[PDB]
Amino acid sequence: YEQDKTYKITVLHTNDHHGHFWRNEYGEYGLAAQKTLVDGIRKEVAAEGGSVLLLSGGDINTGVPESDLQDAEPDFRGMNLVGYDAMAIGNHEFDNPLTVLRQQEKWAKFPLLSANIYQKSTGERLFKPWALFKRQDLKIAVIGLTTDDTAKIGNPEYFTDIEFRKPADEAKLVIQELQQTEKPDIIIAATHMGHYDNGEHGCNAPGDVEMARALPAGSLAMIVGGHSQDPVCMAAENKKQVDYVPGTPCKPDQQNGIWIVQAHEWGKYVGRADFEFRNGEMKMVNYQLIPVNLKKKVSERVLYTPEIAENQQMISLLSPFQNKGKAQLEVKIGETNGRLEGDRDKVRFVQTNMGRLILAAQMDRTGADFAVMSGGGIRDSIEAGDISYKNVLKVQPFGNVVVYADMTGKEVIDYLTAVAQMKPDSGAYPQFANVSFVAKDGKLNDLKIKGEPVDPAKTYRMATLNFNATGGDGYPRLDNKCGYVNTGFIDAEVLKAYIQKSSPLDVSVYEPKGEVSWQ
Ligand code: NI
Repeated sequence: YEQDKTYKITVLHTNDHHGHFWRNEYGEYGLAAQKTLVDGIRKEVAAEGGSVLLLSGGDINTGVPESDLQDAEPDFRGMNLVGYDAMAIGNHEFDNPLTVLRQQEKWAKFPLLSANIYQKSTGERLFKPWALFKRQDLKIAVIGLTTDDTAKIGNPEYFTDIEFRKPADEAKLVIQELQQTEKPDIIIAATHMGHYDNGEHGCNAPGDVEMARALPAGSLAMIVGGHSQDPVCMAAENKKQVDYVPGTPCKPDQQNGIWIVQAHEWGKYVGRADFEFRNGEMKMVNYQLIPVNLKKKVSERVLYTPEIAENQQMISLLSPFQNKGKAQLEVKIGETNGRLEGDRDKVRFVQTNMGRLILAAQMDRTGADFAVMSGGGIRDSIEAGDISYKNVLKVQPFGNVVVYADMTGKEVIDYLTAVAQMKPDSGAYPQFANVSFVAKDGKLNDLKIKGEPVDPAKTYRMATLNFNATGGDGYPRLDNKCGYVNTGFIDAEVLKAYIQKSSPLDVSVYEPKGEVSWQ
């Protein structure tokens, strides 16, 4: 690269887009606003003779019905118009068969990268490990890495002849081969692994911090991350800000001479790392997270930072997808031969069939042995007859995320005991599935899971919602348990997909028969 010259690289990034091609109902984010933002940063940087690179940390799939229903086609096409250069493959890129992921690679005009995803039968990579970019006469390599938790999480589906090797180990190999064969001026890793304070990954697969620490110092300029779904803005050494506020300064993490960034989720921000490159080394000049029309409830909603207009061309591209998405919510996904009871004065007093249907859906998605939610979370009934996604969204309107915890029998006893204290005639009244007992005097008698007494030596998987897992309605906190996993699947999508594949539903199968009682 021509010697003793300082060059200017700006790296933009997003991650964990999760189907948010369209603005939300308050005019926040969406790719049309993202397009305007990125186009302006491009024009600015090009007027200063610098270079731009736009990377995604992945998880483009899964999270919004109008996207999910169309296999994220709008999202990938919109990304083409924004002009992404590359993305790392996320675990949610495996929510669909490989057919669909291969199809997303066709739609995408940028490479979907992952070095550590291998075909079992051949020992060969399924995807490109990296991509090379020429910015001016700089040679820049972007490697992709995917969390090796991908196939371990929930009830895994589409991993036929595939495996996920340790990304940290793959990174070593891949960096070494690149330096040897290409001598990139800059290597960046787009990853889908997660940021954990001080590398405290708990029972999750090690993520970016740990990888950064294990690599030779400064051997990557930066890691552009995702999966954990945080704004990586450090309040203190090895401690991210809690409740990071849009439009305030964001200090990215630096670990063993490698900058680690993450732009939260859903296109909420476009992150901007301005670097200067001289003599093979990279210096970070500035870092920020630019909100994409984020708003705070103050009752109305107000911008944090200047309004970014929606690119007209992105609106014309995406609208037909939006509109086709909405229409498809009206279509029959299934049928039931009986009324599923979701009325407030039932679901907050007794176990109902809708409770069991939802919880069945959540167990099925997670591989759980049992499940709980609060009655205040079932928000409508579905009448006998045909069922649409629009019906499911009335029943599950708050967009809670399905999660699970692996717990000892003893932790099961204590959790259920505590939950059993919640009283009828409140939203905190619990719906259970695969649980039986008679509560007497704050104590559970004959406690069983799936017909069997709870063995404190065994591990049980429980499904519920993030809302309850984080202490909603005074439920015991699970989000700090080693073994807690937020799956990222939305309650309503999980209920709809279960209804669709299970239909026609025979509701009798969801009828409680006195498994739980209080005296
Ligand atoms: Ni992920």
